[PDB]
Amino acid sequence: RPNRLIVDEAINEDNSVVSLSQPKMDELQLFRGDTVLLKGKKRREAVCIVLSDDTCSDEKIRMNRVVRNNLRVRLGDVISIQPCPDVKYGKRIHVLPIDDTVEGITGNLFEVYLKPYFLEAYRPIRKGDIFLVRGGMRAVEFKVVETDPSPYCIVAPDTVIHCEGEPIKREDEEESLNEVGYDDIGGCRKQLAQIKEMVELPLRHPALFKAIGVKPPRGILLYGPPGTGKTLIARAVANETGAFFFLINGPEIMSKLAGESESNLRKAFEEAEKNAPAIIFIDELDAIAPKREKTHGEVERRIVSQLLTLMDGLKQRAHVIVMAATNRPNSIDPALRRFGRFDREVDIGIPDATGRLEILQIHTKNMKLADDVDLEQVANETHGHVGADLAALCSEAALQAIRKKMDLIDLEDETIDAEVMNSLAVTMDDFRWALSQSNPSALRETVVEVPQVTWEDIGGLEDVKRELQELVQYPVEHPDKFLKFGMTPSKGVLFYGPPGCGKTLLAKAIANECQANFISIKGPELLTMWFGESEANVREIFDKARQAAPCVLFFDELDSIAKARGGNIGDGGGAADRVINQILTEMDGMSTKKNVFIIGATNRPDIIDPAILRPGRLDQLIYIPLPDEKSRVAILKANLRKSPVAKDVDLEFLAKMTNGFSGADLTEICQRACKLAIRESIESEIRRERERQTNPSAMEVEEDDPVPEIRRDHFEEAMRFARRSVSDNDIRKYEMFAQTLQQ
Amino acid sequence: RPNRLIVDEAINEDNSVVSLSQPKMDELQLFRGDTVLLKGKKRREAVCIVLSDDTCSDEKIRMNRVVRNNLRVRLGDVISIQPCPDVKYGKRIHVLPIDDTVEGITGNLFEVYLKPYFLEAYRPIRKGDI
Ligand SMILES: Nc1ncnc2c1ncn2[C@@H]1O[C@H](COP(=O)(O)OP(=O)(O)O)[C@@H](O)[C@H]1O
Ligand SMILES: Nc1ncnc2c1ncn2[C@@H]1O[C@H](COP(=O)(O)OP(=O)(O)O)[C@@H](O)[C@H]1O
Repeated sequence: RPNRLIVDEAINEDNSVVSLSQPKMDELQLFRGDTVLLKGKKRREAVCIVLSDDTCSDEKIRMNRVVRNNLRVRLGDVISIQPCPDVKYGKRIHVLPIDDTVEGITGNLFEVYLKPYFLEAYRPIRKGDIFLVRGGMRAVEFKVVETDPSPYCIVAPDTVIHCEGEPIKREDEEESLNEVGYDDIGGCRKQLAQIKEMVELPLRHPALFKAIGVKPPRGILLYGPPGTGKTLIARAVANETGAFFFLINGPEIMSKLAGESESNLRKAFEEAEKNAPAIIFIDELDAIAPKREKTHGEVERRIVSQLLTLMDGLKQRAHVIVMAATNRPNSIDPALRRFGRFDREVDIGIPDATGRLEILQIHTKNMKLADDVDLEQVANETHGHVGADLAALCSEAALQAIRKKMDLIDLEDETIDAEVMNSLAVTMDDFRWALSQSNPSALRETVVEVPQVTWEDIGGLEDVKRELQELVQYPVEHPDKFLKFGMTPSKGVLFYGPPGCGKTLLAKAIANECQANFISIKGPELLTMWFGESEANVREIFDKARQAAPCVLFFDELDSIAKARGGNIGDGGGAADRVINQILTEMDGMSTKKNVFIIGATNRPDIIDPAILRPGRLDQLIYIPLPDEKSRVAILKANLRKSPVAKDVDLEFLAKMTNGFSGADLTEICQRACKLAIRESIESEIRRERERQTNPSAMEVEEDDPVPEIRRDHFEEAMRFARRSVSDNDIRKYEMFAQTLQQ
Repeated sequence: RPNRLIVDEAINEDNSVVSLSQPKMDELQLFRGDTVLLKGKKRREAVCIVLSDDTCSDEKIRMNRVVRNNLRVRLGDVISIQPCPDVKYGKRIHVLPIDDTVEGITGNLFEVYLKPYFLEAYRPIRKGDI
């Protein structure tokens, strides 16, 4: 490609001149005084006059700073140059000065600057061009916004110009089409990777894709909670690849006037057809295309059918990609899912802890933070937040810093503007306040994320860990052996044992080891979904588990069904069987292709419905015994991290003494010890408090407060309240059931 | 300039009271009951009587609504305060009610309103105020 050209410094200072080398000049067949089109980054064009220069190298183009600013490039970049012999002479232009160039001028710009520069100049101009004018003592900056014809015109003696108007701002707010590259997205690595994978080819290289003869995608759905940054993803992709991003808003299209709404939508599609590889973004799709039964009037049906027709009318045409955003996948009319229409579904989920840290790191860029910010805990204590909430949090933190500072009787002379932000910072207290006065918007949304509990957190249980890593790790890492040998891997494991032995810890540990998502369905929700809603909820939870593979779906307190079934009511039995039967039907519909692992946990195995325990469904049964000896020491050490452990004492004898104790009792003892220590510390502090009030000026020197003396005596007093969580007969029942299992 | 102060909401609802902190009185040698001269925006002017109050901050001045509208300033702005000891007892006063406040009274306003309000008050006034 003999069009790519690296940039270089220019010799002459004229605005509309670039120096070209003779070999390229003859190669490209250019002549003196001609006009060419210069294309740079961020979709910027430029018109110039080609000039010859032997000094400039072939690979380098000599060009000045004004054109570099106009094209938004820098030294060492690449700019393509194309001949432009079809330039049309202009007839009228509009020129306006920038805001920060006419301070205290108060004169007519037509004769002082415009007339000397534009006489016999023949300088072509284009929209968006920023150029500098040198005159008496100030460098006047001018902006050309209107021309005829547009955007190509040439200054001629028989032309009329006008410079009457208010001094326009620098670039107003036109930062979106220059900003929001890939540097402005955090915590969306996989989704962004998929979008880049499946969109780069149809937008970057259309000719090759046409030549191949393969159908491109024609629709992509981005569904997620509001404020997670979907339109920002679309804007970033369109602005990066290079296209004609053309946004359509839902509500504005809806209520235009009576029956003329579809005319605007058709005009939008027609405009996008004519104007090169472009991306059409439809926002709030559910607002215009809800479910068919939901619609009551007739205009809505007309709008939906018009959208469907215009979608099916995209056969070949050009390289147009349609992207839509919606809140809930089932809220869209199911007719908008056939092949040819929206078919590819991408899920933008709530950010996780690392995602929250990345978002916070991105946003806190203009602010000059103090040397006390440790955003790790600030991120990890904000579960249930989206991007917009974090942006609002940063804004409120800055405003609260202003509040704690104030313009102290500072007369607002506009002089105190730059030292406002360049004197201040942020401290923990501001962010803690903002967190306190915050309104999370996620709350009740199922969280999909890799848990952080490792094998070290649990203690002992070597055989059970071995069995789980056997049943989970091998089929995913060495599937070739299973395929060649011809076996079906197991699909479910059921944990049964006395309560509080650490089943969910083990499930989260294996989820962390496998590096797969985790979804927890607790007992209360399962019991709730009896009364009505016995089909939907199960449907979307299984669908979400499937689509985000790999994952380890967890069902806790599975016996609660028949536990609530038995009693003085006997009315949830139909609800019980319907819930269990949707569970069973969805479980049998699984396919081995997706690595979806089901784990159920219960503490009363004698009551579970026997239909579950069949091949294909949950089959393997693993028994979790009570911790013993080394397990007790391991769990005591695991609970013994804290910040204030001091040097402390041995833990062996504590494990030796307790016999018939589960994890709940040990955690209870650990909490009791810390409670006693804190009570002692606070009463000592209060003693110091009223002894200072008794004796003023007694402790003018800042004597050290009592240390974290977590003493043996405090532990021995606290754990004195030792409770036996589990009875004894339950162990016999469990062991009898286990012996019944073995034959 | 340690003379100006920022206006603030007050608690005393009398028309001729202001609330200053004791350090302000210590700095400006301000007693209790003296006559102070208040300058504000639009070149408006009024006089008042200084009263002690510890609730307000040192940089903050508390003042009621009638004086605030007299000075043509809103809360959050700045005013200039100084001692004004050259005031002496007046001789004659000419007062006239506003049109859209006396619709349907038709009585001796002197015995009804002015006599109790001006009684044993020693309220300083300046021409043009309301
Ligand atoms: N990396 C990011 N992830 C999610 N949201 C972000 C990110 N960076 C910025 N945002 C926020 O997203 C907002 C724009 O997204 P928005 O228009 O709310 O999407 P939608 O309209 O789909 O909710 C911006 O105001 C910005 O504060
Ligand atoms: N390996 C272990 N052995 C015993 N107890 C543990 C172990 N690991 C963690 N624990 C403690 O036991 C508790 C387990 O509670 P949980 O597993 O939620 O109850 P359940 O066992 O009924 O699901 C946790 O609070 C944890 O601190």
